[PDB]
Amino acid sequence: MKIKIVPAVGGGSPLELEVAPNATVGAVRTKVCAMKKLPPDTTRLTYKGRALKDTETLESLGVADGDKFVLITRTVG
Repeated sequence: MKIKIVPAVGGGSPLELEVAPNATVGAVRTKVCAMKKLPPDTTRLTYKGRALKDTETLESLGVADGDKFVLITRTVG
C-alpha cells in the first residue's frame, strides 16, 4: 500500500507516502501537500486524467498498489 505523488513545482521531485485511496481524496491530497509543505488552498490532484474529490474512495474507479498521482500548485497570496 504505497503511493507516489510528483508535485508539478517546476522540476519538482516525487515523494513516497503511505495513504489509502479507498478513504478520501481530500485526505490523501492534504497528506501529500502537508508533507511537501504546500498551499492547500490552491492545490489540485489529477489521477488517470480524471479529477477526484467527493468520490471518497478510488476503488470504485480502479484502485491499484503503487499508483501515481499528479499534484499541482498555483502561486498566490
